[PDB]
Amino acid sequence: NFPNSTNLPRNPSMADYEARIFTFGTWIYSVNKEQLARAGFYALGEGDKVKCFHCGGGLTDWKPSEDPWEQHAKWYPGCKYLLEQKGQEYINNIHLTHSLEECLVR
Ligand SMILES: C[C@H]([NH3+])C(=O)Nc1cccc(N)n1
Ligand SMILES: [Zn+2]
Repeated sequence: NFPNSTNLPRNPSMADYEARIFTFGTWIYSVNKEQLARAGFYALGEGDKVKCFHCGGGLTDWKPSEDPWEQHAKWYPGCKYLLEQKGQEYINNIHLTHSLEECLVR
């Protein structure tokens, strides 16, 4: 499934922060649910799997140190919600950062 790069959300029923929050229920996982919901994510109810309401990009297997906005930018860099909320520049920073990580341990 291709990532949505238009300015229109793939899932408008999940456009509201409050709607996204409800999807998690009791959350046992390593990354905080309010932080996930703030970065556009809602829970699928499949382990720690979340999906962005806008781009539809899915993410599983979250580690405790990992930041929702950073992962959002890393895997779904065409997301227009990400662009609106964080700005190109934050986005490029993240990309430069992860590319330089994926070079200094090699
Ligand atoms: C959040 C985790 N570190 C991660 O990168 N997860 C990921 C990446 C790409 C696809 C899917 N499903 N999950
Ligand atoms: Zn997105």
